Amino acid sequence: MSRVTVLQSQLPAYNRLKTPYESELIATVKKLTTPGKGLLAADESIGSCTKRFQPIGLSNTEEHRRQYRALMLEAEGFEQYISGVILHDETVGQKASNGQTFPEYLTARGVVPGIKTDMGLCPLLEGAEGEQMTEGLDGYVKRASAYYKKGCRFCKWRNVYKIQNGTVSESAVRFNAETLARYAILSQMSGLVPIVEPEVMIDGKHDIDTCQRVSEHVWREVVAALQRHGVIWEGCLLKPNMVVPGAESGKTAAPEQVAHYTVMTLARTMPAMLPGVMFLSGGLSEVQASEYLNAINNSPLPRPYFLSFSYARALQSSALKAWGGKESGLAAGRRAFLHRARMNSMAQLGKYKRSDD
Amino acid sequence: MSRVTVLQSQLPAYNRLKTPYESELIATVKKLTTPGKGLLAADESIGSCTKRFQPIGLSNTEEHRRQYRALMLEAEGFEQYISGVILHDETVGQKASNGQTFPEYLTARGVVPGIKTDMGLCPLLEGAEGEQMTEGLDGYVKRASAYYKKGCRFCKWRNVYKIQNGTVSESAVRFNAETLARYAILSQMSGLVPIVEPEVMIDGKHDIDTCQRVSEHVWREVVAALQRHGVIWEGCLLKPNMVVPGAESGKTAAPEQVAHYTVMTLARTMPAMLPGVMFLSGGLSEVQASEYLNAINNSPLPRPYFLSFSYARALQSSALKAWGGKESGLAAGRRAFLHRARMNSMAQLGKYKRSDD
Amino acid sequence: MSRVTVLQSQLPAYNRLKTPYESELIATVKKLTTPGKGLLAADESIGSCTKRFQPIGLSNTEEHRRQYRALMLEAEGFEQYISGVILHDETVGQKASNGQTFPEYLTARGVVPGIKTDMGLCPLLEGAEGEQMTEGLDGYVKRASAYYKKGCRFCKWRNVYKIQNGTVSESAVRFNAETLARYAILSQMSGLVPIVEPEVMIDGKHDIDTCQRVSEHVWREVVAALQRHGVIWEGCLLKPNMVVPGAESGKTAAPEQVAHYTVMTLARTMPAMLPGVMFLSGGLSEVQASEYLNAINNSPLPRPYFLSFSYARALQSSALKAWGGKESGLAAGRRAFLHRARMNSMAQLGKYKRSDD
Amino acid sequence: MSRVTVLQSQLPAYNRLKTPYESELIATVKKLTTPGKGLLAADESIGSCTKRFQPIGLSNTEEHRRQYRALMLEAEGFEQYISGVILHDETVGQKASNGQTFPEYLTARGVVPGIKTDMGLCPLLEGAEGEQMTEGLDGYVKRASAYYKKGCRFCKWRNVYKIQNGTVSESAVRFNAETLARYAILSQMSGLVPIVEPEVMIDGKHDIDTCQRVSEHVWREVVAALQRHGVIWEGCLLKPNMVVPGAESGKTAAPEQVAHYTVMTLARTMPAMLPGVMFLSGGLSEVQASEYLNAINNSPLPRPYFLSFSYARALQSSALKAWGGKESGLAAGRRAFLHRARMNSMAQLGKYKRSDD
Repeated sequence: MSRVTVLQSQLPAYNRLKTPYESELIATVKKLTTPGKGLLAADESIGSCTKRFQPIGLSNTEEHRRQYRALMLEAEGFEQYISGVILHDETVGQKASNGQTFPEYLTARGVVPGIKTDMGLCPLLEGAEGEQMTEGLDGYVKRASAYYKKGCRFCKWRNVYKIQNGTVSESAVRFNAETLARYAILSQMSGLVPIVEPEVMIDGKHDIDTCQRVSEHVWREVVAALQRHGVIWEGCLLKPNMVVPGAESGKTAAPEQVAHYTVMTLARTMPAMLPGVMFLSGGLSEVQASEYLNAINNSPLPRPYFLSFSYARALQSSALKAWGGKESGLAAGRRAFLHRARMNSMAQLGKYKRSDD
Repeated sequence: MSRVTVLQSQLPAYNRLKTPYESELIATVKKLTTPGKGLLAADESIGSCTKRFQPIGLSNTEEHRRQYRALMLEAEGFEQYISGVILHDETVGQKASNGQTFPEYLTARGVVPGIKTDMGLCPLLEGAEGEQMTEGLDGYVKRASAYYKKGCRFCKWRNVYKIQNGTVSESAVRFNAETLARYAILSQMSGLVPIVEPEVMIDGKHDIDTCQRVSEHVWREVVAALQRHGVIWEGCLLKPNMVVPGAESGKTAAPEQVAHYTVMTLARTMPAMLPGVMFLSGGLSEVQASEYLNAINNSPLPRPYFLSFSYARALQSSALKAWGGKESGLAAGRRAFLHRARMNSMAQLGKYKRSDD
Repeated sequence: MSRVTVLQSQLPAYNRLKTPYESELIATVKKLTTPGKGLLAADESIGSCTKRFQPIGLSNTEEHRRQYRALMLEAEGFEQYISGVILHDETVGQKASNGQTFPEYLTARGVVPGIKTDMGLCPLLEGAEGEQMTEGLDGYVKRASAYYKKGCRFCKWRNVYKIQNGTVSESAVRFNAETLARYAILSQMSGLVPIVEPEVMIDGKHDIDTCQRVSEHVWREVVAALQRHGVIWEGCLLKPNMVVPGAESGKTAAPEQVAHYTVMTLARTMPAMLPGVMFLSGGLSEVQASEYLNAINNSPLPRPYFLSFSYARALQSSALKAWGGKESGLAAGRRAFLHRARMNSMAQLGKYKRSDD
Repeated sequence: MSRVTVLQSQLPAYNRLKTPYESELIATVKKLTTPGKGLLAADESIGSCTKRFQPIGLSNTEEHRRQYRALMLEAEGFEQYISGVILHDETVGQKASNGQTFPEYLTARGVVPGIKTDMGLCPLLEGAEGEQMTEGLDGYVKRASAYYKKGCRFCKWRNVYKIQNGTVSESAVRFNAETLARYAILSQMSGLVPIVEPEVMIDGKHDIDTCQRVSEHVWREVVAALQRHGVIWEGCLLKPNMVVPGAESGKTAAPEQVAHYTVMTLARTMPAMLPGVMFLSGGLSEVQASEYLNAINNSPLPRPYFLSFSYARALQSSALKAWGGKESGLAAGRRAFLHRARMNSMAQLGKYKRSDD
């Protein structure tokens, strides 16, 4: 019958995000998916450093926090293995030894500066007890734009899912998926490549199968929400958990099993265009983190995306102990740091050898 | 096959919100749905008062803002027609002439104190140009809880939808519905009866039919999201636009047409349990606002919910002019205010007579 | 940016079903919602009559099936209490004693002829064991159009939901909702008022609360799918189960409890425009059926729709026994039939008195 | 709070289809994804042969239909290039020259026998004029099981989408996606590998960009529905249209552009586990079909799935003309058939040379 002239942008089929940063976002994703490189996640909260530093009797202060980060960021040669670093908000404004801001410093070393833009976990208040949402969308663009102006080119936002009794509430599944998808859009509009982090927590007694089933359900909805919001696929990354048995389940999965379940889960849910998957390491030992990624990278299952790491403790633990919080500890700390980074770089290439650890 | 023991709260069918404030929320809804009463919407932004006050040469200051509100809130006898007032955040902390906070003052007069808890409109960044989302969910509970502690018992949050070319994007429809539904839950968990405001804007050249079609589509999704979030139906209110021709469409609908289209649209979308519908008046003249509500209240269509008003300018315009911003103007301003309030009180009872205006 | 001219029918907001039968469907709904009247459900399968007739030693034959129906349909004066009858496909083509087809006969008596258009239950093959879908959408219009040509003006389609362990699968919830919603559209396009039957089965040991929770979840999705398909609300009816304790739960709910839970559940889910709710009686005794509907009709909860009955066994049981399958039994059978029909007619008016049974 | 024991099958995360045919379906997919092989689509309706045969003055009869098919199916050596054939229902029951049923015959030649199980296109009756749904789910399993018993191991079902004014209705997008997803499940439960065909039609004046945008939107929803129904990803295939300019748009896309847009669209929507994509050729010339697939197979974009053909006219046109419907024409017809099949086999390997045509 009747015809009406509308904006094409009002049509469901024409909803892909329109951002003038498109091409630079893709260029950043190419940098972030450089073979044999991965990301250093150095976005730990101020708060967390208190516990972190106790073992090394380092007081949790702003300057000592800068020194902890500089331990890794000014470790000469890390660039060979790290393509970008997810910075904490505080660190963005900190200076390296030469006076440059960390973002300036990294960039000049060819490393992309990134920033954790989420505002933390809060009770979901829907769903099951212990479920949590993530805050930070309010005023997002203003924040992201100032980060961009400071040299950041990518960001990270984490939502969690807690397996309890073998399942998670649909409330969580949907709502957290929606939060991730909106964050990805606002990031892209702000000139930041969004790394979308839907972490199914390792916590619990559940088995690998449960972890598999829950991850596939959770991630499929994250994808469904990202398609609903029209994300630029070519310009985003995923940082999921690997599929492993629960922390207290009593069992440890062999590398090949982990690879099998992980790669399978991803392929079942992620669109083939997804450029890269940078795994989180939570709850894994420094060495498993590397062994697991290596096996992932030897999997015969479909995996068109770059598979690599985005690790925190798995790159830092040994380093911090050797460093011990002292200037005199830099060298040793840095050797441990570089070692881990190399092991993971090999792991990304599927050439890791446990003999090297 | 296999059986597993779960939390009932992990089951889709058991998702209704669980809040210890349930009974008080229902009690507040009973107060808010008192026959022949409606709400005064006094939640105008600070900013807005600048333009508001220009005509009366009243400087936009904090004290003059308090005086503008006190013009209405301390008008003796308004309680006969107003069951609650939606306060602006600033006003919540302001004192009436007797030293009591406005919330204290209203309560003692038997009027429920309410608060606009949204954080304003922002570009949607999905969908069509000119579409907007609403911010404020971050830190919502902390804010709502402090309002509750100050005597507030209900809140208001407004999302808008802009008809362009006869339609609105699905992006808007879904996302704004989701925002409204989450806000309603958090409100309820915070002990505030949420008034859910999905305003299809009057702006444009569209006709009554288009307004009808868009409102029904928009509101149906708001309902769908509220069911998804498990709202306590018995404890919320709607504040929709009436279904009328567009502001610039060149046509004016008669009261009965407006009633027909409005009541029809609601009944088609709103669950019968919805306790009350407090209409917004945007773009209507003070007198149409009353005439339209009266006709609504004479409609032969189904309408189990209480149908009343939540007006701002439609209750205030005459008052402000008569008041003129001067102490000496109180009396006159208050008579105009009381008049409007009475006309709308009659309109809620379906006994309004234009002869009285 | 770019503008494009489209069919308005391609716009999400303009999706309400467009049928030239609109006005006649509404006229049929007005007939079907006549105060103090309800529907006789006489759509039992051929198969079922075998068991049905065993007690009365009546052989299950086509002619005896015609006689069973004629027992009720030619009972003079039933029209005072029955506004329409849901016929079985076979009966549509059967003749009353005067040579007229049943549809012709009913119409001339002012009773609307209806037809069960579903094709029966089948394993869902998704979801949990024992869940079932409903077939019959293929070739639907051709069938419905021939029924319309034969004098039918309304139809019935039943989907079931089986509570097991306190829940039903989302697979069932969605899929059956989709089936109901599509059937309603095709019916309307075919000039038949669709009665949408989402029966949460009485079967099991579950309690009234579980029945409540499951019904609300199931029905909310039926509504969500009907809105998605653009149904003409003004032109459809619901035939739900009442909310009662499970058949084997060991408990019997009092009439007022049943009314409370039932009316509440409906109001929470059904749009206020829904014209009528004609309850199914499955598993209730002839007398509870009447007592329950009466209480429903005295409920103080919101219920803008006409609340009445669509009963089968609850109108027939006594009748069939008195009839005993013999011509000589007509009189007695008809008195029992008329009695039940009157009791339910009173029940619709909320004036049923158990003293009368 | 409370715990309840349920069937794991009642949990959203445990919804993957459970079929005893799982392993054989995967084995069939391995056969169907043999390097350098593709499918011959010989599922043309009886009706269609009338027009098909006019040019060759062959009467449309059952026997001449058998002869048309036998032209290709008994062409010695086609097996080198064809891994399976999608048969028409009639052909399933036809015999090759040696007395074996076609399915028997193909199997013995190592070619998988398949069957088109959809029941045809019908007006959608929702959405925009000219939109169509696909029938055939009713009694699906009974039909599919008898096909399986006759030697079929895979099936095909086609739904279409018509670009009009640059878009398609959400009604179509959702409903057709739902139909495809349900068909895939029932197929799998019936021991048939389902080839899911969501054809965005070439028809119209739209450009390549529009085709891109619509295909991505349409296919993303097909994926979303398949995940909702729990399909066995490892056991299904896609048969989409390539992304090209509209038939009447006046423009012809070069092979590399087609490859770029096509592979991009798929990767953006299809899960990496999807085993294979067998393109439809509708509206392409025999030679473009081959050139386009070849370029597809040289694309540098991500494409973990096997990319090949499922062609009808693109494999048959030359053959039918040379055959001319005469026994004496077999030889020539078969050489043309074999030629095309070889060209496409090369195209699958990305080694097609136009010089060979």
